[PDB]
Amino acid sequence: QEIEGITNDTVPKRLGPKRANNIRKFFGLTKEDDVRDYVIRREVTKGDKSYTKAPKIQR
RNA sequence: UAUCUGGUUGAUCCUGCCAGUAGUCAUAUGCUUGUCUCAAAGAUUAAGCCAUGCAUGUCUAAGUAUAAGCAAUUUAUACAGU
Ligand SMILES: [Mg+2]
Ligand SMILES: [Mg+2]
Ligand SMILES: [Mg+2]
Ligand SMILES: [Mg+2]
Ligand SMILES: [Mg+2]
Ligand SMILES: [Mg+2]
Repeated sequence: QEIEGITNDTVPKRLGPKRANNIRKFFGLTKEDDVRDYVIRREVTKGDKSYTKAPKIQR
């Protein structure tokens, strides 16, 4: 028996990987593939203006 | 910038203290008090107690920002502005 929303509904991860190695771990890409391509960008709205926030991929 | 006088007796000269005397960046306290300038101030009694508040935090082009923070527009879909 699934309890209301604890097992039924899911809350996603707040953050994505910050380190390049960590990023690689998240997908499984190997050295050649590079970063940039698979970064979790957040898109925030003030009210009318919609803008973007992206992680600084250290290392 | 080294100063003495009153008090022992009927008077005397002393020895002596006592009293005055002058000061204190030494306290208190009493009246009093308009003015500038400079300003000590719970040491002394109990290093006794303590309500409340404050008395140490710090960021630069240059350690760490996906603030679901602000910004917002004529460097971005890697970051690059506070
Ligand atoms: Mg770096
Ligand atoms: Mg005699
Ligand atoms: Mg006489
Ligand atoms: Mg005297
Ligand atoms: Mg005047
Ligand atoms: Mg005391």
